[PDB]
Amino acid sequence: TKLTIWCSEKQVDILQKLGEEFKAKYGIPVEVQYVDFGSIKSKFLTAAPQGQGADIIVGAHDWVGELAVNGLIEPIPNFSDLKNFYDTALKAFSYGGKLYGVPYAMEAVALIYNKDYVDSVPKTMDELIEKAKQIDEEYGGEVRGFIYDVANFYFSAPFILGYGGYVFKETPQGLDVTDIGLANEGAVKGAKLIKRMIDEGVLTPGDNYGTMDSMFKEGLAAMIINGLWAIKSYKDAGINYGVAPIPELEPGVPAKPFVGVQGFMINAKSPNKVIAMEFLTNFIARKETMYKIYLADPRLPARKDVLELVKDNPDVVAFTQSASMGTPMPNVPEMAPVWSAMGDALSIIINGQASVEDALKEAVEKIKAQIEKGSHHH
Ligand SMILES: OC[C@H]1O[C@H](O[C@H]2[C@H](O)[C@@H](O)[C@@H](O[C@H]3[C@H](O)[C@@H](O)[C@@H](O[C@H]4[C@H](O)[C@@H](O)[C@@H](O)O[C@@H]4CO)O[C@@H]3CO)O[C@@H]2CO)[C@H](O)[C@@H](O)[C@@H]1O
Repeated sequence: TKLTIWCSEKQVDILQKLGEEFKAKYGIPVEVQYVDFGSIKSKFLTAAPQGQGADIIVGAHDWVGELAVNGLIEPIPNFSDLKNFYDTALKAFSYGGKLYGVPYAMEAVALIYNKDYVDSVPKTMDELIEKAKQIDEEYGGEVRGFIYDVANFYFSAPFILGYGGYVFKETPQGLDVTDIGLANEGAVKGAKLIKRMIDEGVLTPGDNYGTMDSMFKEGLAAMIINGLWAIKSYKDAGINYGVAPIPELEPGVPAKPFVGVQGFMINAKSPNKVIAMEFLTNFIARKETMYKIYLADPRLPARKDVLELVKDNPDVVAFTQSASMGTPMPNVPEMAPVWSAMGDALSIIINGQASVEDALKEAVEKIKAQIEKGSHHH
């Protein structure tokens, strides 16, 4: 009789502290295990059917459909505190008419900049590119003017979607997963802006999340694209940072980031589901508990009465502005192959191995082929 939780490095300390509180009040020990974020879903897909998955996992709402149709996460029954959560957060964790998690936070990326190098936020992507090149020259390559995880579709989406790409078409009958918008004229235009930044040398093909995040924390990157999950580490590193929406792609044409929702899901195969349900609906979901989570992991709260406490914080203001321009990630099982296909296309594009139009058409054909083959069933 023990509850086990898998989560990323950002939640481990606070969830272990809250787990000791739950042990004091209910008598049940809680063990929190770090698992790298990019492996949680894959490890759970192989472990849970074997009886070796955690009771509770913490992660992003795009996973919900794939996990639900494979029978691996438990629906959450209605409970009266749900009226206090934002509908956008509850819809993101809903699939097939059922709620499949308790959300704790919403998030989007934004432009994060180091005020020691950036005095005026660029208003357009053209101005950002010019400012990055000036920094690159001024400090002789010791400081990067602009860097981000370029070949990760999650981080490059604001440019693709902003110009009119889309993942699946919205219809009155739901998402049409045969109508994929990732190689339309808008997607091409957004992918060409990415290529232009490579060609002009402000990004490189080797740029990745770890080097971005490390360089910013060391004071050697002026401008990055990242989310609220990183800001505490940058405050703790003593960086004098600011946050703004991603600059418009052209005048009057905004970037359009994904919106994500982070949340708690229960393993349907757990022998401890009954206690896991109490933990989530009668302890984690409470206003006081959700505010403690915010203090340790300061993303946008999913409960309105907690957001109300922190709504004046300038980081909350800026990231709310970014998220307001965004679109929630789809959560249908068919999202699963999209990330790999688009990551491969972006790698090809930035390495000059194919034209933008060709690389995106190949990506869409590969996604269609995976959907047709039922790759999302395990
Ligand atoms: O096939 C490639 C990979 O595809 C899938 O990964 C997706 C995720 O499912 C998406 O949710 C998204 O991931 C974002 C994530 O939403 C966002 O929060 C952020 O993640 C933070 C994390 O919240 C934080 O706690 C800490 O751990 O830092 C993470 C950032 O390093 O950024 C993620 C993007 O990197 O997009 C990815 C695709 O990149 C699939 O689940 C994977 O298993 C698969 O490998």
